[PDB]
Formats: sequence, C-alpha cells, structure tokens
Amino acid sequence: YVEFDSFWFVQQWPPAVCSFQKSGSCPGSGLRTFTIHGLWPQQSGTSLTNCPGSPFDITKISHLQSQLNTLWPNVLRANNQQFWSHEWTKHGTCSESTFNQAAAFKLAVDMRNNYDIIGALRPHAAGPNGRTKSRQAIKGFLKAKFGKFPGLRCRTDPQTKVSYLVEVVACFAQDGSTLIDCTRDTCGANFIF
Ligand SMILES: O=c1ccn([C@@H]2O[C@H](COP(=O)(O)O)[C@@H](O)[C@H]2O)c(=O)[nH]1
Repeated sequence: YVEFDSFWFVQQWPPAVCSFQKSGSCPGSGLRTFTIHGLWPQQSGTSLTNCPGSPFDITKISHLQSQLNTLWPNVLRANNQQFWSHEWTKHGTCSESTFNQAAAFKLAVDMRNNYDIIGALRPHAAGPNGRTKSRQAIKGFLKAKFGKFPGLRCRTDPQTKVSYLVEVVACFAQDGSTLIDCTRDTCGANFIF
C-alpha cells in the first residue's frame, strides 16, 4: 500500500474555471474569490488517487455544510455534494489512514481560512484584472505573506493560445499543518489574471 508524504491544497479561480466551460451555464461565474477545489494527498511528486477507502457520507460533514457551501461550491454545476463526493473518493481516501472524512473536509476549510489569496495580493494591487502577471511576482507576494512558495496552475485557450491562471496550490507536509514549498507550476513565466 502507499503512504502519502505531503498534501496539495488546491484553490481555484471561479471566473477562469468557468470560462473554459464555453458549453452551458456556470453557477460560480460571478464569484471573485478563490474557492476550494480539493485537498490532494501526494506521494513522491505525484497525486495519490482512488485509494481503497470508505464511501462518501454527507452526514459525516453535515456540520460543515454551512462553510462548505460558501468556500467549496461546485462552480461548474449546481450540485455541491457531487463535487465534495468526487474529491473525497478520488483524493481524500488516499489520506484516510490518518484523516477520516470529517477531519479531511475540516482540514480543507481551515486551510482556506488561513490562506486568503485575494487578500494577500490586494496590498500589492496584484489581484485579478484580466491583464498579464508575472509568475515570479505572484509566487513572491504569496511567499512573503504565507512563508512558502505556492504552486501556480494555468490553462491555455486552444484557440488563442493565451495562458490563464486557474488554480493556486498551497503545499503542506504529511501532518497537514506545516506549510512547505511547492515546486511544480504548470504556468509559464507570464499569464493572465
Ligand atoms: O468547481 C468545480 C471544479 C471542478 N469540477 C470537476 O472535478 C474534476 C476536476 O477535479 P479532479 O478530478 O482532478 O480532483 C473535473 O471532472 C471537473 O468537471 C467540478 O465539478 N466543480
């Protein structure tokens, strides 16, 4: 069996994520704050997925639904539970040996409350404005605020080839509490944000 050695706390930028879904409606299109995508256990540089764990049980986190509906909405479809269930089954099960479902979602909520990206960039006016930003600059501002380098993830429009920031990753040690440096970015030196 495999033992995760770290976590990737992944937050997503709703507007960008929605823009890549040019086919249909997008519930979170109007959100202007980073929301939780998921907490992904890592192993030797790779995300551990689909581990032999417990079925998702909404009643196990019923007490967090309040916070989850605000910080962890399904931005693509109007079904938050489906999104939480998927993230648990695909990612959460892989760290269940230490964190049961209730503990994992609570961990994600706490991490989100301790990692306000927009708030951290505002003092530098480095927030979203649909213009080009520097990977180095953004990583620098976040490290100065939180203490460690985040991971920046981008997606490229197939038509225009323009790169857009879509997710920001905060890396944690196996304890799920000690912030550590992220080392992998999918974003190039510059991107739209
Ligand atoms: O707000 C969101 C963001 C992503 N996804 C979905 O989750 C998957 C991406 O997450 P992952 O499987 O890599 O954890 C995709 O199928 C995507 O449609 C949602 O349902 N809602």
